[PDB]
Amino acid sequence: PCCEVITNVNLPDDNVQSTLSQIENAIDVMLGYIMSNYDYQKNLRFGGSNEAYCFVRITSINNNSALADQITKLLVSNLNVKSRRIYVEFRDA
Amino acid sequence: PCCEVITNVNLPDDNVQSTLSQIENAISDVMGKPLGYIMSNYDYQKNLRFGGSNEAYCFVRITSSNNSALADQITKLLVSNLNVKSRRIYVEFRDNFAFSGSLF
Amino acid sequence: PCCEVITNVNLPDDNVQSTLSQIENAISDVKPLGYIMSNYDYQKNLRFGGSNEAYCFVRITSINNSALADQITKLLVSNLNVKSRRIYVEFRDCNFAFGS
Ligand SMILES: COc1ccc(-c2cc(Oc3cc(C)cc(OC)c3)cc(C)n2)cc1
Ligand SMILES: COc1ccc(-c2cc(Oc3cc(C)cc(OC)c3)cc(C)n2)cc1
Repeated sequence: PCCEVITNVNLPDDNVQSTLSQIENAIDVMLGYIMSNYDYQKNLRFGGSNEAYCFVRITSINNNSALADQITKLLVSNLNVKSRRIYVEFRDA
Repeated sequence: PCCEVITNVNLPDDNVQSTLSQIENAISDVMGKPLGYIMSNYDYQKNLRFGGSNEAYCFVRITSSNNSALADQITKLLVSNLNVKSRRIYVEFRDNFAFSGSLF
Repeated sequence: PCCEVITNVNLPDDNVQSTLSQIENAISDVKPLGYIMSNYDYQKNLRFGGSNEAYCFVRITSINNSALADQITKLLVSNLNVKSRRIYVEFRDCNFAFGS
C-alpha cells in the first residue's frame, strides 16, 4: 500500500499527520504495511493556476469510489481547498 | 498530463511561476493538447546529483516526432531562466482509475 | 538511470552527498556513473505502518537486483541510523529522453 498527497497547501505538521492518519484509516476499504506522505510543493499548478490544489496517488481496491469520496471530504475539510481542485488517481520491492 | 521540473537550481517563486507558465504554453502549442488540463511543478532538490556532481542540473519528466520541438523549446526556457548549461538538462517523456473531487 | 531515496531522516548536506555518492558507486559496481541521477528527498511527514519513525523508500529506475538492494540497505542502515525493517527498495522498469 502507498498514499501520496501532493499539494501547494501548507499545513502545520500536527495537522498533516492527522490527515495522513485519517487517509490510512480509509485506505477499512482494504494495516501495518503502508507508506503515506504529504509533499508540500508551493509552486504546483493546475489549470494554469497556482491556487490551492491537491493531487492524490493511491497505489493498491478496485471499492475505489468509496475511497475517493472519503478522501475528498477529508482534504476539503482539512485543507480548505475547493473539491474541483482535488484530483485522485488510483494505480492498480 | 503533467510536467515536473526537478532541479537543484533555486529560483524565487515569481520566476518559478513564469517558467512553469511558459512550459505549459509550449506543451499546449507543440502538442496541441488542451491547455489548462495540465499539472506542472517545480521541485527544488538541492542535493540532486548528476554524473557524480551536485552542480546546476535539470530533470524534466513529462508524463502522458513533434517531441523534439517540445524538448528544444523547454531546453531554451530552462537554459535562459535557470542559468544552467544545456549539457545539464535531461528531458524525459514517460508513461488505473481517476476522479475529480467535484464528483463528490 | 536514477536513484531516489525518500525519507523522513534529516541528514546534513555533506552526509547526504557522501551517501548518494556511495549509492552511485554500488549501482555502478553491481555500467559507469556519468549517465546517472541520484537524490535525497527529505519528507519529514513521511509515514510507514501508521508511524512517523525513521524510514527509507528507495526507488531505482532504468537498470541479481538482490546484490544492489542488500548493498544499499547496509549503506542506509549504517548512515541513517534506521532499522532495516524500515527500509523498502523498489525497482521500476517503466518512452524517451532528449541538450548538449
Ligand atoms: C514481491 O514484491 C512485492 C512485494 C510487496 C509489494 C507491495 C508493497 C506495498 O506497499 C508497501 C509499501 C511500503 C512502504 C513498504 C512495504 O513493505 C515493506 C510495502 C503494497 C503492495 C500492495 N504491494 C509489491 C511487490
Ligand atoms: C518511461 O520514460 C522514460 C524512462 C527512461 C528514460 C530513459 C532514461 C535513461 O536514463 C538516464 C538518466 C540520466 C540522468 C542520464 C542518462 O544518460 C543518457 C540516462 C536513458 C534513456 C535512454 N531513457 C526515458 C523515458
